[PDB]
Amino acid sequence: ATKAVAVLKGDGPVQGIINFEQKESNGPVKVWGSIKGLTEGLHGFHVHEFGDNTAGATSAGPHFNPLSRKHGGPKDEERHVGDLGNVTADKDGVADVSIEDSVISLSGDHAIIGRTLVVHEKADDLGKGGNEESTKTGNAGSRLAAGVIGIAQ
Amino acid sequence: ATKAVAVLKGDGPVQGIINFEQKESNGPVKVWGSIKGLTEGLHGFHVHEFGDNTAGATSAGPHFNPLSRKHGGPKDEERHVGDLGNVTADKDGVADVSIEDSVISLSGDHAIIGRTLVVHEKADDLGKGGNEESTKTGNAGSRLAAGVIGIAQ
Repeated sequence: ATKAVAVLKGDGPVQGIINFEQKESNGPVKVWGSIKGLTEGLHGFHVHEFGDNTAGATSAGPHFNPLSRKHGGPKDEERHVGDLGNVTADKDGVADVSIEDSVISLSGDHAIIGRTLVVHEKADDLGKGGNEESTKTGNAGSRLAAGVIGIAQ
Repeated sequence: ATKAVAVLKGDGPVQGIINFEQKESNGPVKVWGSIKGLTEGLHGFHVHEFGDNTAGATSAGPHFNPLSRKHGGPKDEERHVGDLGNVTADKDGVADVSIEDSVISLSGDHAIIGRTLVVHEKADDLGKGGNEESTKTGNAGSRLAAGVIGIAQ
């Protein structure tokens, strides 16, 4: 029933399109698409609380974390709602995404419609990097590309 | 209060930032901001049903019309939910937007959050254009700039 999409865009080579689908409001959200222009390896993949309020915004903005948990991996009970972990780019810089998440939703309090999907500069350390910043952002670094999550055809 | 924001982006010089605010969930939505890079005169200003599912999309898709009405002006009872009429650009090509609307909402089943705000090539004829396309789109023409309506800080 509920379907959504984010077009990932930035001031750079990184671009992609990520689809969200959730057949029942109690069910998982299937997340699939691909991102190109990435450096080989892992890149943080997070939902941030707000849409851009400026042209050519560089900041990622706060993580989507309505329950005020510490940053973790998507498998962890202790995590932000928006903690979707890492996408993996191949040697050509293409990252094909195919995950399922039961913490994000496309409806209700934890709805990510109207929020921002961001692929990050560096790998998300999943809260296990051993410093204060690890429990906030996973040390994923800067926003390479982002898109507001919108309703999809 | 519910707040939203759309960053209107295009290929040409047309760009803008439009804010939405709704003090009461059954009250009017305040729409304000500014658009620049426009030709002097009236430009169609509509909420469309879907967010882009492609990079560099040139088409504004279907109008957001969940109640299946005919196209009209914002003051008409016969209108789409997304029929916000026209904005007016001065001789410097800048349109100061200051609207209030009681058909659109930022919440509920027919919330515009996650939909696309689009500024169009030419004036909306408000359904009074004298052909079939008039009662569908108001003949406002191509999309000049667009943005997904996201949640605002």
